[PDB]
Amino acid sequence: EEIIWESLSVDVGSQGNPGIVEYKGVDTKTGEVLFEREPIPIGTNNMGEFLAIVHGLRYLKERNSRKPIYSDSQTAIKWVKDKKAKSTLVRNEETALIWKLVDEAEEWLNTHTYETPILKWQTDKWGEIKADYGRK
RNA sequence: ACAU
DNA sequence: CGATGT
Ligand SMILES: [K+]
Ligand SMILES: [K+]
Ligand SMILES: [K+]
Ligand SMILES: [Mg+2]
Ligand SMILES: [Mg+2]
Repeated sequence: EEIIWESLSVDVGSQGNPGIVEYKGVDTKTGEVLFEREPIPIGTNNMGEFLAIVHGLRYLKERNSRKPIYSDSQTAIKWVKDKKAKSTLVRNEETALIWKLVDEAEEWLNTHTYETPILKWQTDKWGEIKADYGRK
């Protein structure tokens, strides 16, 4: 199994979990940063990994790109497949923003179509995903 | 266990 | 060491 280098790699970064969440997408081949989300003051790792995939899908669809997306998140890959983000994060005023974005990502999934393959980045074999934040 |  | 998830 080899890396499909013609792909978009996404990843979350956090300060705390739950904590400040951000995410970015990069060209798997070159590392060029293609998008970066403004930090969200409270979310979970898995909410951010989910938002990152969905943003990638929208980014690639807007550009008429058939590239696959790599994610290292088993959880978020499944949530996108299911079109349902099964987060445990409490809903209150401080988590309102992340839940709004998660709700809206689900809604996008339920109103749009895509053929984009969503692939597991095999960290054990390949090292850190190219979108990783270098914080671990 | 596995993946973050 | 702790947290998020299947
Ligand atoms: K990191
Ligand atoms: K990882
Ligand atoms: K666990
Ligand atoms: Mg990740
Ligand atoms: Mg990472």
